[PDB]
Amino acid sequence: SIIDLTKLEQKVATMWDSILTNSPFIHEVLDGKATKALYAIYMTETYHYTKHNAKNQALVGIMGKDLPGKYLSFCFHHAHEEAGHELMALSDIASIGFDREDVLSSKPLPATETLIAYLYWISATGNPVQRLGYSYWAENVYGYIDPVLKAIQSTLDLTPQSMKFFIAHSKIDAKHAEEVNEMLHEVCKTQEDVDSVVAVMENSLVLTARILDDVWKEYQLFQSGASDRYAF
Amino acid sequence: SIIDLTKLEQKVATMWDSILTNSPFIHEVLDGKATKALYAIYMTETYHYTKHNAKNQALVGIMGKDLPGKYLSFCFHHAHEEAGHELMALSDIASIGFDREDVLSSKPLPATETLIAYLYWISATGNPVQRLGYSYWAENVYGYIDPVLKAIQSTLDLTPQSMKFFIAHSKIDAKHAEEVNEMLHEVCKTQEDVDSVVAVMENSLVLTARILDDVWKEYQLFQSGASDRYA
Amino acid sequence: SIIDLTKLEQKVATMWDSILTNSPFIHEVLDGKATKALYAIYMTETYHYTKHNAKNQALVGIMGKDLPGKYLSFCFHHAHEEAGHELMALSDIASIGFDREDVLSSKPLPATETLIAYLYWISATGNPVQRLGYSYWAENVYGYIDPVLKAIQSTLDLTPQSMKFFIAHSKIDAKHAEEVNEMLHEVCKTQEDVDSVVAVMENSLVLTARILDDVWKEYQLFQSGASDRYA
Amino acid sequence: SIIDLTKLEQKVATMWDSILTNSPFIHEVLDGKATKALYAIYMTETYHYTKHNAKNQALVGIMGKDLPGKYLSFCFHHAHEEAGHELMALSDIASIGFDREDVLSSKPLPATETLIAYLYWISATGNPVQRLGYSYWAENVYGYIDPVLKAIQSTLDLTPQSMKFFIAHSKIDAKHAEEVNEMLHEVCKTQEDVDSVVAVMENSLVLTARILDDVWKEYQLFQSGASDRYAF
Repeated sequence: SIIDLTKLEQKVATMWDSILTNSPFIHEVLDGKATKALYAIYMTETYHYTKHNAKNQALVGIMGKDLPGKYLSFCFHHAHEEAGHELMALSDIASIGFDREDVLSSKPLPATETLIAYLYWISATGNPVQRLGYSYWAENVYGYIDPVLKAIQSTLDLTPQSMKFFIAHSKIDAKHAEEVNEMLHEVCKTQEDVDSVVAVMENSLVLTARILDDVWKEYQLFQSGASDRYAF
Repeated sequence: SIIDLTKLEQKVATMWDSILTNSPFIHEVLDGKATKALYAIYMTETYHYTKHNAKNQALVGIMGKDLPGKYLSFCFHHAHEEAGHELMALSDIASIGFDREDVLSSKPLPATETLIAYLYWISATGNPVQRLGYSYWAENVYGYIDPVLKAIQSTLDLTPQSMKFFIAHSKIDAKHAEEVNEMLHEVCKTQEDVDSVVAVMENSLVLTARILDDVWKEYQLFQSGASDRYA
Repeated sequence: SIIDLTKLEQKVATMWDSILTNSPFIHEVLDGKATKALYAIYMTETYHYTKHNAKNQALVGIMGKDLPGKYLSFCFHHAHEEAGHELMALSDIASIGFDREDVLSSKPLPATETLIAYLYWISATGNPVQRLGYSYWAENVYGYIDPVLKAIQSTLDLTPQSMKFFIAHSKIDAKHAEEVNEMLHEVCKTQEDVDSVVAVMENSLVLTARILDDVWKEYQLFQSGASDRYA
Repeated sequence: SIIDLTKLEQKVATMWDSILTNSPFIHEVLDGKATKALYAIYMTETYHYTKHNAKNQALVGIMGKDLPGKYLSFCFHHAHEEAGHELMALSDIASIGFDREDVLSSKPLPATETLIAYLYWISATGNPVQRLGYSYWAENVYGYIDPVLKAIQSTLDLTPQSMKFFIAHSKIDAKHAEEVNEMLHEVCKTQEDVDSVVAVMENSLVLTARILDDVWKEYQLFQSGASDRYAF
């Protein structure tokens, strides 16, 4: 294999370190000061972008030219596996006493809309291998964010029922992680293939981090600033 | 359920009757006059449109707005099930002594390119339910074409190895027909939904029938003055 | 230049000869038997595919990779020139006493939907030069269909007001034919480029001819048992 | 008319104020310390996103459903007017002694790739009116960035020949600005139409500002850090 996954693992570990050290959202949570409203604001944006993942994954298989047989199957298989996953986030929001309808009628925050656009773009154009970079960190993510999830669970005294989105991830994503890694070794033939994977891995994570910044800004404005939300 | 599948079955039966009674290609086969070249020309075009089915099926799931949960799952599941199916046609061509490379480097015939265009268009636009009309006759075809298949097998003395495309996935095909029928009852809520399914069912079959015409024209030119083929 | 437009002109002339000699629609008109209903059914389908021409022309410019500068400009310029042209067909229908709303709420006939699908497909995929084949015959049609137009004008005693679609933009049409020819010499660098232009020219005209067949079938049903229309 | 352009003008003026006050790139220029390399790095990214503008403008006309007649014409007309505009940026780069080929073979910076994705997305989906928001600030832009352009012209002692991209803008964009404003009044029927225009105006400008940040980071790394560039 031409791809060195220890090198990608190293870049991902460096990026999370920065995100967790600099995000006020993450510090607020780890201090033990997360609230229902904060968790909802954040789960709402997760719902918004997650809603498009099956679709943009399937798009690689439609737009990609001369993909290896295994890669075309992979795209449709995983699109099928991801379909509806956003409902788990919407279920978690309902589990903490909020209205599913307020979420369904909401427009995504600008950072989230920006991530959504990026993911369709890199799925519809360029080196068809590149979306695997998103999947690479997206699937081996539980190992870095576990302390943040454990702190939210403690502060809001949540049960696995109000945390289904992150409970699916750490069970059948230890398999999906293995599947992504095997697919990466199969489809990466040149260094240009690897470079495109690294470029998408990096930017998709940079863009996902900006969502935390939008979530935090709207959370602060939430007390007075804007009529954007409903506290019950 | 608002859809009456016996009515759809009746329209399909009427259309096949016409196609089988009027296609010179079909009579040639039934007359016991099929040749390796004829089967290969035909399987090559099947290869060209089948190559796109997984892709246009997945496309309904991407372009359709507010699809029932079961239908979005259905689109991606079925795209996954169809992925690679064209390889079975390629394999049958190889099985009768021809080169897989001459197929891979060939351009589809005009009627085949026309069907491909149509199926992408009805998958990307309009009432998202409509592609199920294509699937309706397509998953339930073997019963009408069985005699044509049996005659090809006899003339060219073929084994199941040279006929994977039409009889490898027979148990799978029976399950897919049931799944399409169940999905049709599920997603058709208004008569406009049903009409869109019927329009696509009809036109996709009309366009598929034009492929037989192109195959026959090029076959007659094949034993003559069109060096478009190799044998 | 690598393209020989006299060769293209010869293939187009051969194809029209066939369409005009075999279409019952064309003979009906030439026999002096056109009616308002017949012209409206036909203009309604013209409206349906013309509605998409600006859009699929613009699409070549968006999907084409590394197009010569002049060709990208050409695609967007011509899309701009074509925008709204379907309104002229709508206007002609209104001019002979029918309701513009019955046209706007109608679904295209299957053959028309098939042409629309094909033109988007060849604009979105393949050799980006190929749509120019459609334009080639389409901008240079009036000379072959002139007698049919003249016969319609006589039977239904039409003025230029009821025939805007075919004779309002005549000076503009002559300039567009020249522009397509110049662009063809400019963008065709290899024989594969030329072949792709010829394939599209041929199939787009074959598919347009199928519209005449659908128009005739529905017209015969119109004075009978298809309440698909209003008169 | 339902849209109040003085309100949009006010939001744009507030955003530029922030961008110009906080961008190290902009301060570096206004101090009189811009260099050929800095101008090239920046013009290269302008080239990258400008290259797609005619295309994403034409896309609104292809994807938009039931657009007013004047709006469909507008989309194709303006796509035609924008076609090739990126060549002016590439011409400016050549005018200061750099190789056009180094630009053509370069991949856009992540912030630029992110803007490109966003613009196609908002052009292919949602309320078809919304891309006019990008055009709104894009066309009435010369009035805020004029001092930055005048400082670059002085430091690098440039003639109108090495500044064709920003010389086209301030002549036939006083017409385009008027055309956008007239089109906005024509196509905005509801407040939801206006809101979509405002949302795109804001995010497209936020995303364009991030390009300045990527340009600056790569410019600093340019002395030692990375082999990404060529100083001649």
